[PDB]
Amino acid sequence: TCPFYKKIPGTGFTVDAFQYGVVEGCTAYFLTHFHSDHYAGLSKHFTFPVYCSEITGNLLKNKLHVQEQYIHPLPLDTECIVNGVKVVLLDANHCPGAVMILFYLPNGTVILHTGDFRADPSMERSLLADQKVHMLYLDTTYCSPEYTFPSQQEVIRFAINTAFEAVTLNPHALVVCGTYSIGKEKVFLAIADVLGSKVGMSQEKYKTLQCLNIPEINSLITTDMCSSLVHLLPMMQINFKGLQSHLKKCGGKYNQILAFRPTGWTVIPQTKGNISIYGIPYSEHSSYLEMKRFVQWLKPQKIIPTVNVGTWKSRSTMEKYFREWKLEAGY
Ligand SMILES: O=c1c2sccc2n(C[C@@H]2COc3ccccc3O2)c(=O)n1O
Ligand SMILES: O=c1c2sccc2n(C[C@H]2COc3ccccc3O2)c(=O)n1O
Ligand code: NI
Ligand SMILES: [Zn+2]
Repeated sequence: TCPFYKKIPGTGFTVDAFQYGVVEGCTAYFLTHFHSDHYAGLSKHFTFPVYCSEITGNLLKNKLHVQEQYIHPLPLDTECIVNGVKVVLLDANHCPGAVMILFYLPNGTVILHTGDFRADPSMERSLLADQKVHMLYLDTTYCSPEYTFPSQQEVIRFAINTAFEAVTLNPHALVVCGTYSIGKEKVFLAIADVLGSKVGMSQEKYKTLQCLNIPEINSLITTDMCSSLVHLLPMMQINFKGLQSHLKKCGGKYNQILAFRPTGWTVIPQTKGNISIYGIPYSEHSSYLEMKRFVQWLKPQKIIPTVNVGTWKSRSTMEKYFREWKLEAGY
C-alpha cells in the first residue's frame, strides 16, 4: 500500500508513488525527479496524470515512453494551479530536473516536499523565505552526524587536477567515469573540459543527456567512443575486470585507464597495474550539517521523513535529531 509519507494531506495528490498500483483517491501523481527509486512502477502503460518539471517530462516521454497526454510539465519558480490547488516547483539542487514542491492548501496550510535535495544556503534566499511552512516532507538520506562530505566544488577540483595531471604526464591515458542515474554530470563534463575532450558514451546515455536541456551539450558529448579521452561506462563496469576489457576494445589504444566512481559517503585509488579507480565523494544529497541548517532556518511545525523510514530504530533516531534541532533553534 502507498505509505503515509507519499500522500499530501487535504489533497488527492501523491509524490513519487508509482509502485503501489492505483492509489485510492489520488487525482494527480507528482514526480520529483527521474531517479529509479522514485519513478519505480511508471511505464508506457501508466494511465493517470503525472506532474513534474520540464526536464523530467522529457525523460518520461523519451526514456519511459509515457504517453504525452499524461505528462504535465510545470515551470520552476512559478505559481501554478493543479486540480484546484496552488503549487510551486523549486530547484532541488539534486539531479537535472529535480524539484521540491510547495503545496498551498485552501485552509492556509503550506507543505514543502523536498523530493531528493542537497540543501544549500541559496534556498534560504528563494520563494521559501516568504510564507511559513507547516509540514516538511524531508529527504533524510544522510540524517546522521557522521555524514560529512566536501562541497561539490571541492570534489570537482580534486577530479579535474587528478585527471589533468595524469593525462599531461601520459597523453595516452584514458579517463572513465561511472554513471547510472542522471545526476553528477559535472564530474565528467568538468574533466572533459579541462582535457579539451568530448565525453564518449553509449547511444542510450547520449539520448538521456539530450533530454536534460544542458546549454551547449552537443559541443561536449558524442557517441564516437574512439575520438574522446573521457568515456562514460555503466557503473557496474567500473572495476578492474571491466576496465581491462574496455581497455582492449579501444583499438589497442590507451595504455592506462584512470577511472572515477562518484560515491556519496563511504582519497587514494585502487590500482591493479595500468588501471586506477578513484572513489570520489560527490553527493547530490544534503550532508547532516546542510540538512540541519536548512531545517533550522525553515522552522517547520512538523517534519515527515521520506527516507530511512522503514525501521523503528531509524525513525526514532531521526525524531531525536529533529527535537534537538528544534530545541537548539527555539522553534
Ligand atoms: O533513493 C535513493 C537510493 S535507493 C538505494 C540507494 C539510494 N541512494 C544512494 C545511497 C544513499 O545513502 C548512502 C549512504 C552511504 C553510502 C551510500 C549511500 O548511497 C540514494 O541516494 N537515493 O536517493
Ligand atoms: O538520488 C538517487 C540516487 S544517487 C545514486 C543512485 C540513486 N538512485 C538509484 C537507486 C537505485 O539504484 C541504485 C543502484 C546502486 C546504488 C544506489 C541506487 O539507488 C536514486 O533512485 N536516487 O533517487
Ligand atoms: Ni534521487
Ligand atoms: Zn532517491
